[PDB]
Amino acid sequence: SKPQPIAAANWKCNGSQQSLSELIDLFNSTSINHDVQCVVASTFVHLAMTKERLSHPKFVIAAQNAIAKSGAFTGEVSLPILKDFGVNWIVLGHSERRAYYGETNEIVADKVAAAVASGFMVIACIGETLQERESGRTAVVVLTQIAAIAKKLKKADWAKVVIAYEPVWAAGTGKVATPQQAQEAHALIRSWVSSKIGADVAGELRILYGGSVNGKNARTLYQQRDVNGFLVGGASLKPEFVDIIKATQ
Amino acid sequence: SKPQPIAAANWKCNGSQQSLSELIDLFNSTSINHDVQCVVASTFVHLAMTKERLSHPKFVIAAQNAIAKSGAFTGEVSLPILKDFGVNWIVLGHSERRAYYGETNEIVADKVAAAVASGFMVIACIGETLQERESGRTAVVVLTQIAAIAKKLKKADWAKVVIAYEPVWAAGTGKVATPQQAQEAHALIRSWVSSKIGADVAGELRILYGGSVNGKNARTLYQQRDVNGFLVGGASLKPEFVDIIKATQ
Repeated sequence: SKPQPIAAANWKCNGSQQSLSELIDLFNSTSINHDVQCVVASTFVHLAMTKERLSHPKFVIAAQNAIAKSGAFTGEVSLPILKDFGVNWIVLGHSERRAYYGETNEIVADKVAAAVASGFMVIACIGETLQERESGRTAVVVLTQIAAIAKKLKKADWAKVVIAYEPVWAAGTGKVATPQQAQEAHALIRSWVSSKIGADVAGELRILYGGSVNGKNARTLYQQRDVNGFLVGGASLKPEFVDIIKATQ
Repeated sequence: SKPQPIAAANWKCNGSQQSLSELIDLFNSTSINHDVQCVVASTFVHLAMTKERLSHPKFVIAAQNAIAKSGAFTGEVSLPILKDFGVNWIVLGHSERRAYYGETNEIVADKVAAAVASGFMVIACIGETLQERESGRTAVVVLTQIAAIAKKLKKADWAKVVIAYEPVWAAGTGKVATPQQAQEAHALIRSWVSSKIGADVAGELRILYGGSVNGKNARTLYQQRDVNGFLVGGASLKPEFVDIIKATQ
């Protein structure tokens, strides 16, 4: 059987206290009858209200970024501060932070290693841009990204790691990933993990699809062998997210 | 007389729920007999707790950073999110963000302009490094930083602007800034604001000192004509911060 699935909401830099409370109320009233870990990654500001008001036992809260240590880093939030706040999940290496906020493969890898060392479950993001895919460089780009992460982990650390594959090449470019394309990318990742880390690790690793997913297409995506759930963007701010959760049966 | 002073606590990337709760209780218990605006700039994570627990009527709460607009910017917090969260003050362009997190003069200027346009009070940070000061380039660097900010503002906008001068050249470099050196920098800034914006704006602009401020040296720094308060770092995490507040007369 496939490993336990994950349905993660990446709210990105969005939400009002009122609009997000509506979503949390919906989640609290949702019947989830199978084993799936649901994750709500809100902005730092909204963690207080999500921690307080989420009552559904299958949900955990998550941060969308951090730096490794507390200190003289005005504007940033550290892993120790998040752990003290009760936050045990984190999304790291998102394509938007790789593109906009200076996160090289090695900076992402050090953040993931610090987060694992600090007791987080880590959703580590990798994926290639349209420039990189159109020039036939999916494999070099994606394997280089996960290899950089792997160099700062030991085998036992992968129990705390989740990989999200972002098809950045299909992000607002009008291009679209088929489920077969997503499976092929996930299969590439799992093959590397099996060979470099171990077949035992690869067998239980969650690889989440981080492309455009909605209530309509989620079930078809999840039926691919190497898809273990989702890191959802825009649909995670919509009632639609419930359908993405139930699609991981 | 000098304009209303500001005593701003930049907690930076620091704090536990317990440690900040105890610090807030001390601030709540503090009697402040003179007219001064106190500011607590916490991490994004701690804004809810600070909103709940900080009750001293001479204190307001500030963020330490933001981006201009909500949207697909994973890990970041936007001005509309902060305004929905009841946060109306913000520190922008801190030397640590100019150093580590890609904030050029122009990026700082655009963030300040968006914050003013969104109704924030803005503590906008400028200041030169050791290499810049020793190269004779204090004036060129600091006035170029504030010029980039100023070119996006109309005269009326300066009612919402506070300048913080950071002597980065004395921040863990083995150098110490004297009250006379602080005065010289503040006078330089005010003179430029007078010449380029207006004598009326310059007369009432708060220019805060953002170097090493503690309970000892605060009083001698505030005695200078053109020092209007402090953006306090390490000492703002300590009881010592109340003495810095009381040194603003």
